[PDB]
Amino acid sequence: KIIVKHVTVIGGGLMGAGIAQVAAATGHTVVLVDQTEDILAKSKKGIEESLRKVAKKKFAENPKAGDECVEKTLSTIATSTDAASVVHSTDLVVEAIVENLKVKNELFKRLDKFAAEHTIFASNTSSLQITSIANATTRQDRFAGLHFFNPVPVMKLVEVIKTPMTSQKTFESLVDFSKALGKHPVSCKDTPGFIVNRLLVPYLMEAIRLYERGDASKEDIDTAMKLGAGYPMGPFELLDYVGLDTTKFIVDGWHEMDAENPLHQPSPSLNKLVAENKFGKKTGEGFYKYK
Amino acid sequence: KIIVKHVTVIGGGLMGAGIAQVAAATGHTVVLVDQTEDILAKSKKGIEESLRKVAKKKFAENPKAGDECVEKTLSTIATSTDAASVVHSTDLVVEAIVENLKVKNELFKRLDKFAAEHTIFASNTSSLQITSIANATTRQDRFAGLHFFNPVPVMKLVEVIKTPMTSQKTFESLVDFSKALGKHPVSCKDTPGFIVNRLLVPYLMEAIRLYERGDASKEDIDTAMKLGAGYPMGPFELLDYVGLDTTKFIVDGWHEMDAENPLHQPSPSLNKLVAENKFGKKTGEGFYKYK
Repeated sequence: KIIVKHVTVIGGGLMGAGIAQVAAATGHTVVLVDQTEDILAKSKKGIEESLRKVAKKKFAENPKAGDECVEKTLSTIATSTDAASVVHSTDLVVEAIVENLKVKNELFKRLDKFAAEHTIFASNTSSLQITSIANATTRQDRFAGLHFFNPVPVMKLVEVIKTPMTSQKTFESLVDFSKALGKHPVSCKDTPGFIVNRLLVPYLMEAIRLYERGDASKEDIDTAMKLGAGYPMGPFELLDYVGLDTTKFIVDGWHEMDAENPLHQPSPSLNKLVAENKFGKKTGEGFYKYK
Repeated sequence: KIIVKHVTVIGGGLMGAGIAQVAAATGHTVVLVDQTEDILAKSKKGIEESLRKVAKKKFAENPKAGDECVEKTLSTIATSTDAASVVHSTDLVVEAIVENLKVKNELFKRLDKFAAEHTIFASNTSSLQITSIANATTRQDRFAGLHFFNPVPVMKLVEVIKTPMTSQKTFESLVDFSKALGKHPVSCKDTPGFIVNRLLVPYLMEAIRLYERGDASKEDIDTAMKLGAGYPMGPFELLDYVGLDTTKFIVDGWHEMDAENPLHQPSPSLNKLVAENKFGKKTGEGFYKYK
């Protein structure tokens, strides 16, 4: 077995920054990648703040212990603008960039040329088939899905997605990496939505439709699911939380691939809010208004 | 206004006994009705057992008061095998008997004739349209749905279902009664599944279909929804908890009412388990095995 030690995370966004943070907090050597030195300086800054925040809470009685912790983690996170320049010596590539098939494929097709033989490639995509991306390389046996959830440093789940090509060796290594990250890996075929989103998102849509249909208010629907089902957040609160634009995007993809399917039918209320640029807590307003 | 004080609960079952227990515990006068004295004696005994389990904890420092509290609450619950003789002057009738439109309609058609003028009629049905029972009487303005959740004495939620004929006065009276019960009422029209089941059940079926499709194991699916969505129980753990037969029965109802909708398509796996009488925890086995 080849133990994942060096990880190259591509994408300075919220997801990739958190993936890097957790990988580094658990002793992995990390290289975060994005287009500009400024974008990277900012991403790594978000990580620093997150770490100090977790520090002033873990070592709330010993600031020095906290500084050392933060420092030790932040030091094992390097940054580069061209991933091709570091994958020749990396054990794992975790991609978390724009949800565009062409862009992702161009990325992996090139990295395939630089990455060492044993290097494994994984995408954190929520809206594309892992296979579609794997076939942009001739390393499909070492390519798979590694799907995290926001906030990455907190959510313990990680879906390890195997395509009909991924090798058992690649899978196991990713299962071990997940555990090494302090996460709990689960397995799912390379089908749309995998497990979590496949069961969560359609439900959220139903909540929206029941509301649009006028059967009940958003407030009661949230109250109903929190008190009646024990959910941390009612569906509308959660929609605003995960992003209305993010939600609409995933569902549009499922709808495009299967229009006759009523479960992916667009929502006038969802589309309207996204068109009015009300993405939820991201913009201070979605179904509900925020401070 | 119409302040509910005397309540007639029809159905010695788990739910009915729970409604009776909570109404009595909150200072309402209660009459629990069922078919035989043996049934009643049993149901009332369960209530006492549940009431005592609670007291031993809350009144540990003063067992005297605890016993008094349990006794007071018990004496406030009466029993009868003749609903017609009880409803002559009761304020509210909460029906929680067998999920069968015929039986329910005979009971109400009968009670409508013996009940006082102001008396309100309500059903705790999960598998039937409230309107399909209210018409079995000529008191539709005082007929509505009052949907509770097991364990009734614990679950603070209650859905108040107002049909197109239901009075605003009846609705409000039911809303105040719910608060008087120490519950939190939410409103919803008389549509299948109301709020909670409408959004919960179909999701549970989707988890089953995902598993039957061979996409993931039950174990990973439950882990995914708990760690990934923060749910108290995984979908299969919850199916066993709420009863596989109970679930199947409701889905069959929705399926027959509209065999076109994909969400209500029968599950071969669900049907099999029900067939071989494996309804979940209330049987020691369903998707998982217990004790």
